[PDB]
Amino acid sequence: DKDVKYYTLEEIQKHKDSKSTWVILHHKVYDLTKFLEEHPGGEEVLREQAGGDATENFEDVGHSTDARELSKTYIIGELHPDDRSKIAKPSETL
Repeated sequence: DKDVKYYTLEEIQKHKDSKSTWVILHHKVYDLTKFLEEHPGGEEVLREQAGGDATENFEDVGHSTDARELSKTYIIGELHPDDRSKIAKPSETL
């Protein structure tokens, strides 16, 4: 009973205060404003992203016992297709 709600890039970037913010993860939006105070133990959560090539080290371990990735119960919607390079030309993609 849920529908993916796409959010423009201006709305995902406008949220840059310090706590209430979201994070992209392979074409997707993660409203993790509560994740900051939901699992106190992993620092890479909403932190590992200084490079800017691909969010792969967003989370490894530190949940229950062998959780693959908590990234799933904190998503709000997906990324608008108007920004996804797949309409006129590829440019970034090849």
